[PDB]
Amino acid sequence: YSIEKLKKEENSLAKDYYIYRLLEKNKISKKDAQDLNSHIFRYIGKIKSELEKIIPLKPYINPKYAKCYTYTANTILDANLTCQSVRLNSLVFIASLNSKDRTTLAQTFKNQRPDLTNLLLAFNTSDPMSYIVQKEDINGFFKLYNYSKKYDLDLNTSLVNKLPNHIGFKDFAQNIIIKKENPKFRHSMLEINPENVSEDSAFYLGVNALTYDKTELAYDFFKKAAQSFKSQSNKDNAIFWMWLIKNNEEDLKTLSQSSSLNIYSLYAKELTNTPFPKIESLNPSKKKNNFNMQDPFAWQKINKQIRDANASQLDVLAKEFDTQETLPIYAYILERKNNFKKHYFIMPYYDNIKDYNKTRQALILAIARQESRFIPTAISVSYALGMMQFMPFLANHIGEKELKIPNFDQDFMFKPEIAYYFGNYHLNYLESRLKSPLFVAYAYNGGIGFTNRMLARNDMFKTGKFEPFLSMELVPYQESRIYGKKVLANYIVYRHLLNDSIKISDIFENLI
Ligand SMILES: COC(=O)[C@@H](C)CO[C@@H]1O[C@H](CO)[C@@H](O)[C@H](O)[C@H]1NC(C)=O
Repeated sequence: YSIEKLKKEENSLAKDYYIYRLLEKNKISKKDAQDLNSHIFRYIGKIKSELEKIIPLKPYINPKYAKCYTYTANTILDANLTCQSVRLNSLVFIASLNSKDRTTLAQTFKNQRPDLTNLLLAFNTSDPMSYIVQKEDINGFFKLYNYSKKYDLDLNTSLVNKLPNHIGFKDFAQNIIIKKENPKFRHSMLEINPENVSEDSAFYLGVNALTYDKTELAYDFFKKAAQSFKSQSNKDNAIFWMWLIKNNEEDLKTLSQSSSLNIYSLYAKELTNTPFPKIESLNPSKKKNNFNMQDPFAWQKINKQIRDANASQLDVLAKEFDTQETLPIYAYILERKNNFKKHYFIMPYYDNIKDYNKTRQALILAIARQESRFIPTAISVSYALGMMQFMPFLANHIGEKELKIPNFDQDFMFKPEIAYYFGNYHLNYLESRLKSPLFVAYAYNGGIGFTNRMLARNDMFKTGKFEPFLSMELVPYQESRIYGKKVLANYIVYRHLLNDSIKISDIFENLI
C-alpha cells in the first residue's frame, strides 16, 4: 500500500498501522508528511514520534496567553496579573521562582486565588507537602503529588477522608498501593471511611487494608466495592474477598450464582458443588459469505458498524455473518447482541491446533480469546497483530531468525495458521520457564522479564493467609493484572470444553 492508496481509506487503526510501516521504512517524504496527521486515527505513541522526526510540531500555545510565555522566573513580576496566574499553574515554574518573589506573589493572590498562595508559600519551606497537608488544601495535595511522587507524610483522619472527592484519588490510591510506594500515605488511608469511597477505590482500599492485616476494615471496603461496582465481574471479585475474610456462606452462595463467568464465580461454583456454567454452542450451517477475513480494512469498517449498531441492526449483521468462515465475527456480534449475558468460547481454525495436547490447546485458545476474540486481522493500539496479537518485533524474530520462513512478512500474523503456530512456539518458551498458565499469561502480556522480577520478590506468590489471591491483586501493572485473571478463566473453560477438566483449586495451589 502506497501512501496515496492509504489516504483513500477511512481513518482507522489499520490505516495507522500501514502508515506506521511506511514511516519505519523511511518511505514517507517530508512532502508526504505535510497533511498526514489528518489521516491518522490515533495520533499517539510511535506513529506520533516517527511523524515528528519528519515534521516537528511547534504547537500549542493558546494565542490568548502567548505573551504570558515570554516571561521567565526572572521577569514574572513584570507580567500583568492574568499572565502571572497562568504561569503559576505550573509547580515547576513555582519551584523555580526565588523565595522573595514567591512571598510577593502569595500576597498578591491571597484574596482571589488562595490555592496559588498556598503553593507559593509551601515552596518557601523545605517540605511543600507538609505545608499543603497542614492547610488541608486538597487540590494542592494532588498537584504536589503529580509534581513529585517522592513526597510522603502521615495524613490525619479528616484529611484522608477529603481525598476521595477529588478526581485524582482513584489513580493515586491505585498507584501507591500496587507499587507499594508512599508508605505513610498508604498507612494513613486505613482511616478512610468506607462510606466516602466506592467502586475501584473502595476495592483498592480493601487490598491496602489486607496488607496491614486490618481484615475488618478490609471487609468493610470490599463490601462497599461489591455494592457499588458497575460490572458484575468486579462485583464478584469484591464478594470473593468478603467471603475469604469473614466466611459468610451467603456471600459464597451469591458468588456461585453469578451471571459473570470469571475465576471467582468459577471457584465459588467448584467450592459449592455447583455445575459448571453453560457455554453456548455456535455451529453455523452456512459455510461462507463474501467477507474477506484477511482484509484488515474490512474488519475496521465492520467493527465500527457492529459497535455503533442499535439492537435492531445487530440482528441483520448476526444473520449476515452466521457462517463458518466468519464465525469470529458472528460470536463477536452475538456477544454484544445478547448484552454480554451468554458465554461464547469458540474454537475457530481448529485444524491448526487439534494435534497439540488438550492442555496446550486450551492455553492457546484462552490467550487468543482475550487478545483478539479470534479476529484474524486484529490490530491493537500498539500495532500488535492477528489472533494472538504478536508485536511486530517478536513476530519478525520468530518468523525470520528462528523459523526462517521464506518471504516472511509480519503481516503473516494475520493468518490463523501462523498466529496459532507462533503462539504455540512462544507459549512453549514461556511455559517451560514459568509452568503455571497464570504466570504464562502474565509473561505473554507483560514480558517474561517483569514476570520473573515479580516472582523473585519475597512478598509475591509465596505462602500466606490470603495467598495466592492477594498476590494476584498486587501484580504491579494493571493491564497484566487484569489480563491474567481473564486468561485464567478462559483456560479453565477451554480445558472443560475439551474434556480435559482441571479444578481451579489445583491451579491456585500451584501458584504458591
Ligand atoms: C479493544 O479490545 C479488544 O478488541 C479486546 C479483544 C481486548 O483487547 C486486547 O487486550 C489485550 C490486553 O488485555 C491486548 O494484549 C490486545 O492487544 C488487545 N487486542 C486488541 C485487538 O486491541
